[PDB]
Amino acid sequence: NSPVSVFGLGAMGTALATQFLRKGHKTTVWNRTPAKAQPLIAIGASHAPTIDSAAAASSLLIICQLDKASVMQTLQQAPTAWAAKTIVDLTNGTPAHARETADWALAHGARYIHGGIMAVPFMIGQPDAMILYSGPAEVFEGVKDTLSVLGTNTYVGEDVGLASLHDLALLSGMYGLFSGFTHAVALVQSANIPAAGFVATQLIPWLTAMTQHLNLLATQVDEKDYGDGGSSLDMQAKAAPNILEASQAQGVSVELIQPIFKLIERRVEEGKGSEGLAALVGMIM
Amino acid sequence: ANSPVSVFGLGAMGTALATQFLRKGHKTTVWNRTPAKAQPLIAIGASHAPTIDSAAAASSLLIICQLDKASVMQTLQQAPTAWAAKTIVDLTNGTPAHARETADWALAHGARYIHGGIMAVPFMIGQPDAMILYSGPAEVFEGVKDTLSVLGTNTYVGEDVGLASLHDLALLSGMYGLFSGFTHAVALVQSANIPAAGFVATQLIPWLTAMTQHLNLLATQVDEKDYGGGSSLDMQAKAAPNILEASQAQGVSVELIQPIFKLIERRVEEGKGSEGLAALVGMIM
Ligand SMILES: NC(=O)[C@H]1C=CCN([C@@H]2O[C@H](COP(=O)(O)OP(=O)(O)OC[C@H]3O[C@@H](n4cnc5c(N)ncnc54)[C@H](OP(=O)(O)O)[C@@H]3O)[C@@H](O)[C@H]2O)C1
Repeated sequence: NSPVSVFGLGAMGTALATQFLRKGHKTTVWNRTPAKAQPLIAIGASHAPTIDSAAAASSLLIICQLDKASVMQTLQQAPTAWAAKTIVDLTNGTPAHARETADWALAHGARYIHGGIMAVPFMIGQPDAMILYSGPAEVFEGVKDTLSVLGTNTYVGEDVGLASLHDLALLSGMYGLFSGFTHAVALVQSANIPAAGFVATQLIPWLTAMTQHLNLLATQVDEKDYGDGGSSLDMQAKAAPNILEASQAQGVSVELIQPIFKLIERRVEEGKGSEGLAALVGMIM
Repeated sequence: ANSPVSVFGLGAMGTALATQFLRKGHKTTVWNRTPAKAQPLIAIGASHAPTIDSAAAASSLLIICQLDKASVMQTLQQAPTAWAAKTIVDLTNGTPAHARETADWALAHGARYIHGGIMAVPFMIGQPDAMILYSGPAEVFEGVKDTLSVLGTNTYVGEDVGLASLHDLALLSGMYGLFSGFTHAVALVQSANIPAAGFVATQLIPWLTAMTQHLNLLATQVDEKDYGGGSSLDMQAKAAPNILEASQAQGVSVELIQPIFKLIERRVEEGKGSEGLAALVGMIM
């Protein structure tokens, strides 16, 4: 099957190479440090001794390194190696990082798309694994069938920085969820209530219900029509002080939840207490 | 001809409660400070009480769903002889202390008293995924739980009359985390003119659903006071600058998510970067 090369053999790059081998692709691997190659040599990979050698083995080149700086250090070490190849860069970073990297690649005669892996290394290979892609549509089309070995492809558009924007937005969502878990569990723990049962039987079911409610809020964001949905900001601005006061009586810091309470209060002070929660998005933009 | 009930407060939530009692065949008497809000309920079979006194005299099970504890006290103190030998079920949002203060007054005026927390928005009332928490004397709860089971799934959480409110405010803080995450993520995609609806339905919800299951493992680690490799705080502390920098380039404020990033960084500086997210709970206690 179609050869592939993988540059960077940390946790995610190891899993990517492993899955290409499992599906029968001739897989060439490279890493700054040689030791991380050995688990992949053990299951049939070729270890390339140089960046040049890895680039010559395949026309599809996958880069999965620490950061954009490291990607640039790899590219600049063999600047004639990239011509007429397709580079698929799965290295985490900002939208700007992806645009800057694409500029260099184009100037050196390569084709370039950026991807964001929304998945833990163990999930690689499963349909559960969402991988976002951005950059020129024709470049993606030319390699998507091979890339579909790693997970479910989701192309998100032409601007090569979009996959990173989507990735970082999803991670922001997760950091909010974790903020809520932390505050809720601290409050019950302050009254010597075990965390396990509370989370399994009360917090997860409640978060599941409100996670579905997010589709209503998203519709209201698009329509710029911030109806209350039966839960007005005026009413919420009376429950939030109670959450703060009980937290303080229990000795629990309010640092993780006070920001959104100040937003809710600001909207009431603008005269729009009869709206609902979809109004907050525009306030931080 | 089912067991009579009285409902005090006909805002969005109180309207839904009264509606459900009528739908299930109960003689339902209703009262509101602003009397016009009774008319949609008279239209579906309710009796409108002209006074607090008359609403209290119509039933033995008396439900109050107004705004805050101050409002409940204003209602109680207007007819101090009306409450004797009744069961008051107070579903009005407040702190644990508010529930204890209210119960003291009720007991002194010859009433029985339970406090509850409605974990549902109005349209959810009557469906299986509506959870209502209850606390106070177990025999008082026993006397009315079958009637109350019309609103949702009863969850008794103990005898201290303040416990339902502690549980309620903890679950609400969980939800405000989730909503902080939605708000930041949708602002990021909206800053690049991406519709909220498709992103939320096909990318954000499935991601949040996966990460929600991970919360069981974190809760176990909280109980065992044993945190963690896994996803070490050290790695998380590498995603955060990418999210902050991309937010700044897009003109999106970081006020909703910066707190958790600062907590994480404090734990790394204590020498415990190899621990996991469950360590955060103890830090805010
Ligand atoms: N909606 C949701 O998503 C629910 C989520 C879980 C439960 N949650 C709680 O349940 C109650 C009622 O909420 P609702 O949305 O109905 O509030 P409003 O629509 O603003 O109605 C407030 C009511 O409180 C009364 N209220 C307000 N102040 C008073 C006083 N002082 N005395 C008596 N009654 C009072 C007011 O009477 P009014 O219509 O303004 O005349 C209304 O009947 C409140 O404590 C909420 O925190 C709500």
